[PDB]
Amino acid sequence: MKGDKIVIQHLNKILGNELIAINQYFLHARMYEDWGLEKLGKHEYHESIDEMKHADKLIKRILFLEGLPNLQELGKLLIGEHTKEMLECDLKLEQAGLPDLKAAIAYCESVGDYASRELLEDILESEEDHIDWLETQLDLIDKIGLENYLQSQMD
Amino acid sequence: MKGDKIVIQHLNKILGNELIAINQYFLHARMYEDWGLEKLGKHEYHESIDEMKHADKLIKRILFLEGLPNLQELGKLLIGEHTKEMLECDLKLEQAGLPDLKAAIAYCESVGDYASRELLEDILESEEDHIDWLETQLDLIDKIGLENYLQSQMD
Amino acid sequence: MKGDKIVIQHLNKILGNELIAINQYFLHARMYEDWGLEKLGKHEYHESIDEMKHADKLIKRILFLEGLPNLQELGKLLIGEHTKEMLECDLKLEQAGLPDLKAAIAYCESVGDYASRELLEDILESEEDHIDWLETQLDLIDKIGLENYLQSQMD
Amino acid sequence: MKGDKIVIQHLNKILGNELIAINQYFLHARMYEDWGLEKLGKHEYHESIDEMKHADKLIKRILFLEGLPNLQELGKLLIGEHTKEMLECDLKLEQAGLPDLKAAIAYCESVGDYASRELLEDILESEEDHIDWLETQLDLIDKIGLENYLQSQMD
Amino acid sequence: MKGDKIVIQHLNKILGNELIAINQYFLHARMYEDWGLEKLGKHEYHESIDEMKHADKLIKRILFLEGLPNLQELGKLLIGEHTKEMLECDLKLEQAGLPDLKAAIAYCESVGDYASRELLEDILESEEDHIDWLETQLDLIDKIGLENYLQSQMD
Amino acid sequence: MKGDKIVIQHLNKILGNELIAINQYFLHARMYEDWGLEKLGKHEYHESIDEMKHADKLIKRILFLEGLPNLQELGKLLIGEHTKEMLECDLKLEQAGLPDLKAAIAYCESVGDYASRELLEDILESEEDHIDWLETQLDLIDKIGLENYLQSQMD
Amino acid sequence: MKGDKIVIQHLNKILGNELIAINQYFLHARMYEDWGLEKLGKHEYHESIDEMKHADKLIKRILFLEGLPNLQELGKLLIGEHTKEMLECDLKLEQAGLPDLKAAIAYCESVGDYASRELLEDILESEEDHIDWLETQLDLIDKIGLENYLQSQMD
Ligand code: HEM
Ligand code: HEM
Ligand code: HEM
Ligand SMILES: [Ba+2]
Ligand SMILES: [Ba+2]
Ligand SMILES: [Fe+2]
Ligand SMILES: [Fe+2]
Ligand SMILES: [Fe+2]
Ligand SMILES: [Fe+2]
Ligand SMILES: [Fe+2]
Ligand SMILES: [Fe+2]
Ligand SMILES: [Fe+2]
Ligand SMILES: [Fe+2]
Ligand SMILES: [Fe+2]
Ligand SMILES: [Fe+2]
Ligand SMILES: [Fe+2]
Ligand SMILES: [Fe+2]
Ligand SMILES: [Fe+2]
Ligand SMILES: [Fe+2]
Ligand SMILES: [Mg+2]
Ligand SMILES: [Mg+2]
Ligand SMILES: [Mg+2]
Ligand SMILES: [Mg+2]
Ligand SMILES: [Mg+2]
Ligand SMILES: [Mg+2]
Ligand SMILES: [Mg+2]
Ligand SMILES: [Mg+2]
Repeated sequence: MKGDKIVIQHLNKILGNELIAINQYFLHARMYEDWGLEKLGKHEYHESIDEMKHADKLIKRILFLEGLPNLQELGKLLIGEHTKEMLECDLKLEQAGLPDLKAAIAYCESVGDYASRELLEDILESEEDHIDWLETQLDLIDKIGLENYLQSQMD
Repeated sequence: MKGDKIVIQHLNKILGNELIAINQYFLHARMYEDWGLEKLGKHEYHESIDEMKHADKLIKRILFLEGLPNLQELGKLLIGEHTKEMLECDLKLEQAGLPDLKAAIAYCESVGDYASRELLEDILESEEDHIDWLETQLDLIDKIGLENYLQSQMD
Repeated sequence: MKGDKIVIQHLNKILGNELIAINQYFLHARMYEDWGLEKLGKHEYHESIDEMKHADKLIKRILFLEGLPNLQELGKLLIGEHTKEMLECDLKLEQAGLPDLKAAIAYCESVGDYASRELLEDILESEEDHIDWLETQLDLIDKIGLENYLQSQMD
Repeated sequence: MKGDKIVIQHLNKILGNELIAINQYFLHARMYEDWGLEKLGKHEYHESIDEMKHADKLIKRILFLEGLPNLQELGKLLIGEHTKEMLECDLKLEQAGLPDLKAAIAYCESVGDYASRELLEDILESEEDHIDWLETQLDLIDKIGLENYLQSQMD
Repeated sequence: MKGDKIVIQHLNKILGNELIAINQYFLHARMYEDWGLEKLGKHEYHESIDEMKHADKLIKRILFLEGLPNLQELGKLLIGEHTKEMLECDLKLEQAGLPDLKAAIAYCESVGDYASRELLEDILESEEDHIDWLETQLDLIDKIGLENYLQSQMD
Repeated sequence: MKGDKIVIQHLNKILGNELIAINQYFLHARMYEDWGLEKLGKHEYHESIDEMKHADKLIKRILFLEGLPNLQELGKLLIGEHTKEMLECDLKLEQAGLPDLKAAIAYCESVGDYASRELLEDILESEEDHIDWLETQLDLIDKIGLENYLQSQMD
Repeated sequence: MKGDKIVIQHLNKILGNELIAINQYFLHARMYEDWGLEKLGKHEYHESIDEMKHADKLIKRILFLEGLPNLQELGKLLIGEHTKEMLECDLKLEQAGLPDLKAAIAYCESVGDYASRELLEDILESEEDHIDWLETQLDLIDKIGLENYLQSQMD
């Protein structure tokens, strides 16, 4: 079914943001794994597998709405050379992306593409959870110390 | 443990080839799914998960050899439009990659990084498998007819 | 137990044909499988295994009758190039051996070697079995057409 | 996938050797069985099935590399008259082919067919395995005597 | 089976390094146990068992090649007095053995002893895992501090 | 807890003897195995493991008594060339270590180190069972003949 | 059965020491528990129970030897006020009773009361494991710090 062009452009933009997350979180996940921070590694890993599920959902919707997914563009990954920075970089990434989600939800309501809106609402919820988890880690580092925080991420 | 700089470069080159296959195969997978070719989609989908595992393997090896993974470059993507073309694009891509796998296996051999060579031999063996399956599909199309072939990919 | 010289001669002769069937059917089975025709592959494979059990039986009986098995000579194999032909070559081999069995069974009767006859008797039943399936495949090709037939042999 | 011509020639040579093993070990196994040496017949029988597995693997690789199997030619066949000689002939056959596998591995390596090398790599480790058991049986005969060795092979 | 003379030497060179590893890790393991560092002790132990298995594989190989294993010469152990030093001695030990392994592997290639090579590749692959773990432990000590690292090493 | 200087000395003396048994018995075990004497190989193997467990106990006792385990010094191994000689070598080794054990037990008694004495008593009993087993095998050889004894040690 | 007057005396002496351990360890155990150091409280508790079982054995041996168990006299308990002091108090207590046990074992030996000696040996071993545990905790405190040690003793 021919969907709304602008909706598809919005959907293709969010898709591109998830691609960034996918790659970034997977790299950080292995960087933790490689450092002995197994706990952190697993969480970063699962976050990665979720962005993959998110991208997948958008891909399917874009295809249904008869448009062509953009799996070609890859944005600026924000890596990070150590835990505190990697946490920040990930939070940063999750935030620069919230505005897009909300704008597109707003646009979907205006044109009456409610089904695409529901899809975006769900993705939005997951993003607010990951941000909650990130702010939490960062705060924890402040309360117990980096050495303590890292010690507790080993197993 | 710092590894050979040229080995790490070869590793990163191959990582890039794989990243492309991941994206390409996942899009082709969801496209077949969107068209009703359930069988074809499922297979393409699994090929996608494998390329992802191969990527994860190279990343982990690179990280151990103390180099930086490049999950930032994303080369061209041979998209399909229709089935026969998608099979051809996929095969063509697994083939443009072989020369690279073999160049690196030989290089690793000359520098005595046997563990890296083994990693590459497994990935190699797995690729000659995909090419095998792919060729078979193209030959089947010409033996039974595209219409019959598509009919067989539905359930 | 010393066996009738001519009987062992017949026994060694049929054993020869069986060794040809083995190799020929095994080659067609991998050819079918290489082409993605799994259905033909399995059946050919099994009939190959069957021929192997026939040969084993001939070898044991010959050895008991105190003669030397001839597993050295290998007759000309009839390797087909395409399904329709491969099916016909297998039928020809099966019918060029029927003469032989019947002649050998008749011989055992006239010389009192009833045990050997019972052994050939059962190989004979099994051989007309392969022929029945083979003829049926060729007729099936004529009714539904080669393309549909091959489509049926894929999974 | 068009494979290397010389590689295909090597594969066909290794195949002709195995086809001989298969037949030789099968006749010795049935001979042992016939003589009442169960334990010995059972082992030859498995080696027999093992050579069959190697040939199957060589065949599959050849068809994939788009070459033409060579079942048709059956090389010489060393048949022993008694246990001691049957053990030696079997040992001579393995050791006569070992060089063939080593030359093939070197060739595959030189032309970049690492998959074929690994495939042969495994058949080589298995052929050295058969040899060790053969050497041992001969050595066991010298330490305990022929009559004792045979009595131990009855069950 | 007569093995290459120089290959046997290489195998014994390596067997000699493993014997050293066996003794050093076992002692270190029981020292950690004796201090209440159960986690570290348990891990040192398994690495000690691994080296024992490697030694076993080497011995078996040497015997098959008809050489005489050398369990008489035992080189200089590197005993530590405290955790950090012990970690460093294991690391040093492991790093002094890699060049030997790689040299042996390259020689087996040149003489065509591929089975021995495959054996040495596996051991090599395992030695790198241990080295990775060791390095990681040392980095963990700096990131979180010795007091924390050791506390995490208690049962 | 600080131990007696002389006690620790005796313990190391006995540990030095047990390290010789470990290597000798393990090598003899793999030699029987290579020769096809599974029964015998299996028994040597366990006696080898047994000595490993003994050494482990000595190691622990020593660290607890605050002494330094000596794994560095390795005495001369008595390796055989044929079964009868290999049995006499193990036996001779066991007999040489018998007086050292009783001397240590005696000393431990004279200084009130009953726990160390207890440990030593249990090891002494184990060593005495091994000696019985070795003496028995040598008698069996005399009663039934080397040929028969060796035939019995196969499966 | 009438026992030796002096043996019964030694037994009561050791029973007198064990009754002190019982009370001290039980009190220390409940003090750790009240402070929230479950791990530590649990260990003290079992050592307390252990001493109770020891006293029980001494009681029985004594009645059998026809002597009167002395439960009336209770020596001075060494109660601590903080963990480090509590560990040093238990340790000091164990060290004070070590010479009494060896003295008794010695006497039992000199009069042929081997059964009493046997019992005393087993208790001596248990007391020696406790001493090892206490020495270990004190070393751990030195290596990781009181803060960390105490954090580890919570859950
Ligand atoms: C184009 C972007 C991608 C998409 C749409 C995608 C999608 C998926 C999906 C749908 C799954 C299965 C999830 C499940 O079973 O719940 C998956 C798994 C996985 N992906 Fe990706 N992925 C992408 C990129 C990547 C990349 C770049 C890597 C590696 C660097 C990667 C590594 C993995 C791994 C390791 C798994 C787990 C496989 C397993 O179950 O063993 N993916 N992905
Ligand atoms: C000299 C002629 C041969 C004889 C007498 C023979 C005999 C046998 C027998 C008795 C079995 C076991 C069947 C069962 O119990 O299911 C067997 C299995 C088999 N044979 Fe042969 N065979 C011969 C030649 C070959 C050849 C030329 C090939 C081709 C590579 C081959 C491939 C196989 C395979 C793949 C199996 C299956 C083994 C398994 O079940 O794991 N054979 N053969
Ligand atoms: C240097 C002194 C050694 C000590 C203290 C020692 C100690 C041990 C211990 C405690 C075990 C575990 C036993 C059990 O599970 O009950 C073991 C297993 C073993 N050891 Fe040793 N060992 C020593 C030397 C050796 C040597 C020189 C070899 C020869 C290659 C060897 C080969 C083995 C093998 C093959 C196992 C069995 C591993 C398994 O399959 O679990 N050990 N050793
Ligand atoms: Ba802490
Ligand atoms: Ba149809
Ligand atoms: Fe997302
Ligand atoms: Fe997210
Ligand atoms: Fe791949
Ligand atoms: Fe692939
Ligand atoms: Fe047949
Ligand atoms: Fe047939
Ligand atoms: Fe083979
Ligand atoms: Fe073989
Ligand atoms: Fe090792
Ligand atoms: Fe190692
Ligand atoms: Fe021992
Ligand atoms: Fe012993
Ligand atoms: Fe007690
Ligand atoms: Fe106690
Ligand atoms: Mg549609
Ligand atoms: Mg690292
Ligand atoms: Mg007979
Ligand atoms: Mg093909
Ligand atoms: Mg041998
Ligand atoms: Mg030092
Ligand atoms: Mg201590
Ligand atoms: Mg009474």
